[PDB]
Amino acid sequence: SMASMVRFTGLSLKQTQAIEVLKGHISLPDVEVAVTQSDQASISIEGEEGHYQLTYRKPHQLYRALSLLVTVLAEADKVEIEEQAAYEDLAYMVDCSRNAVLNVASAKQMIEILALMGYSTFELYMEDTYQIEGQPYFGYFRGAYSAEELQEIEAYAQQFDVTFVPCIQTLAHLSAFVKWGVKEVQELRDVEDILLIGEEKVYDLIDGMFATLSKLKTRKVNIGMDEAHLVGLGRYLILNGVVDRSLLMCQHLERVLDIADKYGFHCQMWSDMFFKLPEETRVYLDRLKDRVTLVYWDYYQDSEEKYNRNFRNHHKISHDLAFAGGAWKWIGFTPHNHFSRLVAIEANKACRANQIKEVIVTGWGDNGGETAQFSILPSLQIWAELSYRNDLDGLSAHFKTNTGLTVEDFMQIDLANLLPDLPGNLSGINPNRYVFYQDILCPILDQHMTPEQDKPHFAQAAETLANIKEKAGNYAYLFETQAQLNAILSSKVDVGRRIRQAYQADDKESLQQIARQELPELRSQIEDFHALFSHQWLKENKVFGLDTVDIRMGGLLQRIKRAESRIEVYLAGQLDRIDELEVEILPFTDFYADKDFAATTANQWHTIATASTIYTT
Amino acid sequence: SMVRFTGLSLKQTQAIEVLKGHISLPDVEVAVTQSDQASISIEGEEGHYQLTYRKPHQLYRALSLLVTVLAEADKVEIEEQAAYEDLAYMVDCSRNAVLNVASAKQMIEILALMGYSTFELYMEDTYQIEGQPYFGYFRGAYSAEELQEIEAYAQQFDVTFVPCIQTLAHLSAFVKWGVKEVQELRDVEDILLIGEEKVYDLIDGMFATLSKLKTRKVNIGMDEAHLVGLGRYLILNGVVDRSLLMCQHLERVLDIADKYGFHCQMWSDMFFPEETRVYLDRLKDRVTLVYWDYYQDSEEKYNRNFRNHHKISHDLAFAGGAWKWIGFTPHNHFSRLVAIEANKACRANQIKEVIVTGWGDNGGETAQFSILPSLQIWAELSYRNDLDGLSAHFKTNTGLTVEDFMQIDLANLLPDLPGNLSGINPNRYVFYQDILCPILDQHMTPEQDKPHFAQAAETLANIKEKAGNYAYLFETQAQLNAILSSKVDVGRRIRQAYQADDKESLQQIARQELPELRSQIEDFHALFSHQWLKENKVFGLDTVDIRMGGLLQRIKRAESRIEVYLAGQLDRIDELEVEILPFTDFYADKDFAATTANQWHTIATASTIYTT
Ligand SMILES: CC(=O)N[C@H]1/C(=N/OC(=O)Nc2ccccc2)O[C@H](CO)[C@@H](O)[C@@H]1O
Ligand SMILES: CC(=O)N[C@H]1/C(=N/OC(=O)Nc2ccccc2)O[C@H](CO)[C@@H](O)[C@@H]1O
Ligand SMILES: [Mg+2]
Ligand SMILES: [Mg+2]
Repeated sequence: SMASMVRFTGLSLKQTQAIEVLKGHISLPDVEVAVTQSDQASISIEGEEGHYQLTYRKPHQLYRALSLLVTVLAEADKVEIEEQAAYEDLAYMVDCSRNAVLNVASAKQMIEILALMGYSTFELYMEDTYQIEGQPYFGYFRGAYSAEELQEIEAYAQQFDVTFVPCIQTLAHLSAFVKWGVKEVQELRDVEDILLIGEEKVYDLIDGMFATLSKLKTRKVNIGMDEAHLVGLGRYLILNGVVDRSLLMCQHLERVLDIADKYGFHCQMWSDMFFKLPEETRVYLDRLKDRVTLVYWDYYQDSEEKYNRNFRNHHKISHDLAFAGGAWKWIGFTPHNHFSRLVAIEANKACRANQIKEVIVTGWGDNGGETAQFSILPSLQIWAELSYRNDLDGLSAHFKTNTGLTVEDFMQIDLANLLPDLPGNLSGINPNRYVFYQDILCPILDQHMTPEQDKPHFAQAAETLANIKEKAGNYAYLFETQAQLNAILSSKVDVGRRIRQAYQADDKESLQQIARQELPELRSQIEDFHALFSHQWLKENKVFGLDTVDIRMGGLLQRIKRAESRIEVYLAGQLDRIDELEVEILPFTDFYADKDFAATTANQWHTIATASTIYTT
Repeated sequence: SMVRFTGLSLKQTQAIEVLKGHISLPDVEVAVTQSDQASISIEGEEGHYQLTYRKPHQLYRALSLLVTVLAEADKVEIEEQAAYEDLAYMVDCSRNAVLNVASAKQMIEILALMGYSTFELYMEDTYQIEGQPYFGYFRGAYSAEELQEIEAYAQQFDVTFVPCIQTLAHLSAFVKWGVKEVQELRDVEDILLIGEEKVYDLIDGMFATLSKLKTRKVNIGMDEAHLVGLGRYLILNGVVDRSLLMCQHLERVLDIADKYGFHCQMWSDMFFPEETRVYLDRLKDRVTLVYWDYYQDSEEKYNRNFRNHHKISHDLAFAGGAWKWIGFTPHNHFSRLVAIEANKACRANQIKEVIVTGWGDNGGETAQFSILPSLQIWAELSYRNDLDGLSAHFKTNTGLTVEDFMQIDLANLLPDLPGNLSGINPNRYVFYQDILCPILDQHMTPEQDKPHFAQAAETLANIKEKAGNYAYLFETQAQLNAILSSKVDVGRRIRQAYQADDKESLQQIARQELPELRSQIEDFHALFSHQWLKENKVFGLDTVDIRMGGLLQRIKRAESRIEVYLAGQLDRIDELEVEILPFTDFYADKDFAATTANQWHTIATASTIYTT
């Protein structure tokens, strides 16, 4: 609240205003800074004794430069900074399709942080969550962005010289749209989440998609096309018979590119359909690859060489390549910044070795968008540092300048996933989620729990996170949510197992303590978690989509009530056996069976919560 | 009773003692014998009667008839000639609701009284297979000992047992389990991988379990599975002819069945190039085909399909429907309408076996005993070719008139529906619809609907009081109709008060109406749970707890959003600014607003909930 007495020369009014916004995040000292554009480096800062010369190559690089300047002057008077960014473009892609649609205010906040970190580009992943005129079911009750909302977000990014790229889908992954049982929708379908290739009303829809996006200033779009096994194999196969499936994809892509051409767009797409690179089809693939940027996506590999093989294979067919890495926030309620760091380190090496020009960091939200949108800030800074510096020596300090938290403290956000016997190089291991949604009477994940280890882990995490929350400022909400989650998981990780132990030993006093004390308290804790979670959601996202979490959490609460009622019936002598408890628990999955830890990966709510049917007919 | 019989076996005498729990045999003397002269005949006067049956089970329908007639007359002249060699009821035990052993016995007793020869259970993954621990896991799958006990109890009444299973698709609850010993068995979706020996090893285990029974008749399934050959099959083997593929699979399954001595029935779909016609003609002669149809409102429409089937084969059975798969509330009325026309067509085509199906689509939420009227209707149509005796025999067997029992249907019986369109199910979608985002609101007609539901709740509460051991069925429905009377338009009422800035009315909804709604749904959940645990194993009720908990939490959200708005902490309730579109156009050109919506997950939310 003490106003900065910083003094700049060389700025545009655009830049002075941007800086005034960013004073809300960083603290500029009373120094004098001469600013100019120069080709010499991405960023350069020289000087001493309160007088500095700052240059940037691209305008948006001014903002990372200010973060670097703030940071270095806390340690020293004299500055000698020169960064050469490895990537011409560095982007962050938020998932707005998995129920969580980032609200406009939060998009602006994200854009400010991206600018401070060094990102050139902001992207939103929208399957059905943007409005198309004359398609009233596309996005219905999903909080689809209006054209105007998209223009406002894009315009706000432009205030920081950050570009906007919408990421859409032009063939498959349109499940929330295609479910609507009206002729105007069903006539567009092939099978599952896949649109019907060759159908003119499908190309009319796709023309409408580009109509909406042409209202923006950007002329860069990611059109999707990521793997779909059943393309050609549904209503298409009925209407048309067996076709060469790569030829079918080429036909469809050509139509999409012609539409995009009409509205002035250049298209990026996932590289999947070109992995095959029948001669005529080879030639057709080869011709279409020259009109797109291919995106090689990979969130998983633990060594540079594994990426290098794929880069080398991709470069045998196209130089117009981007790499998509991952900020892991798609595995329930809790991110995995730690894993993301591990793979970014190796991915960056390979990107550099292959002279890759563009990196997109993806922020997927699989299966309900339950992880906080701002949970992955450390992963974002990690990629910015690797691009601009090729090392992580400045990560913590820069991150603290930008956020108020050390990177180490922020990364404790991951804790509900960080069970102690896991090796750090395995992905998707997500007890945050499956421990939370598992049933009480029928704990189908119970073989994956290790209470001697897990209970104190979750209990200590709750305390750690509570301490970090006190010093997190405007990010405290993230840690408050996580602290309550960990508190819950500490008892819930084995309540199902302890019920079964008591029941088998005929320990009726313990059964009674569980049904009358522990379980009602667990409910009360989950209710408090629902409230913290809801606060988090509504801060970050539109209201739409929160409904699914209400349904899931309501159902869990009702199942805890059933455990209580079933145990009471039995304690009353009204039942000879509690049948649920006579079923022996098998492994939920063998995916990590080979390994010397019990945890696993389980990331579909509907199979975590019940072995019964719930969506099938 | 003190009724006195001559000519009975000890097996018969024991059976009749059990059935005295359901019917009141008056003090009269009855000579019994088997005779080929009629399915049932009963003659006599003034306290002495002669009863004959053709097939041993028909003794028990005969006794129901005798009880009924003697109530309005001394002298009896009955002769029935049943149209069907076999008349079966197939209970769905795969949709989460597994009929418990005690209820299977009660059902068997009723079916015996009605005149059914056969009892069937539809079991996708809900029987135990040695060495296949995930098949049925946490589903309440029947042990071989349970299935033996059920079959053995039916045999006491000379009722036969026919397992209905799946040997290719519709195994979704099994194939979900992410372990190698299950995923190696899959093609795609709910479909097993044809050609894979480990799949034939499973199928053998299926028949190994079922061979523990006395019966050697089985329905092996094979009802349409659109994507067979198109998943891992296509990836492993490329494009193959898909009908020839079905042939290779069907032969393996029949050879397996032969190993164990079974004669197979199957749904007829796969029968609607020369190497393929040859293959089909040879398999078709090995199996009985079942033409299933639950929908047509005229004899002609059935006859057209019977003529089509008769082009392929004459070893044909018909499967009709007792409508209990459309949520919480059955549709005995529609079932009656279609059974009249289907029975005309069956007779007109010399069809010998009729199977009445009791499916429980999308969670098994309709009571197992909700469709007794549909069952009696088909029995009456086989044995008499009319419904003159329906009500009085139904009252003898259950203690209720058929008209009183058929009030169970009321939450579906909106007044402007024609009688002849199926699947119209407001009982379910009015219940599970959201409050803030009422996506089915265009289908609601509150001027008509509110008083319909409100009146139904009163009618059902009166029937409950005279329903004896079936009272639970009517109590459940009374509570449901009570809820629906207010919930049918609560979402629309919120939107009207919001548009009008009627804050008094929003505050009343939030603080009195919605919490009372929650209370009533809690009460319905308790009645439902009593009903469920009476009829079914406990497994599968969890899905209902999840669905109902979720609805209650969403009602709490309606309350909290309105309270935040009322406190000035919000400028707009965004949910309420969305305009409601029709949910589906399936019935749009018609003269009613109701529709069909029978998937919980799309009733309750427009958001994603099972997809990644
Ligand atoms: C391009 C992309 O990432 N597509 C999907 C996507 N696809 O990922 C995989 O299919 N990963 C994978 C598949 C097989 C084996 C190992 C990893 O991953 C994201 C995170 O789960 C999903 O949100 C995206 O929808
Ligand atoms: C043999 C059978 O009845 N198969 C399914 C079944 N199939 O029915 C239809 O597919 N009906 C239908 C399909 C297309 C058009 C009109 C009716 O109906 C039952 C009740 O809904 C389901 O429970 C069964 O799993
Ligand atoms: Mg209970
Ligand atoms: Mg006969």
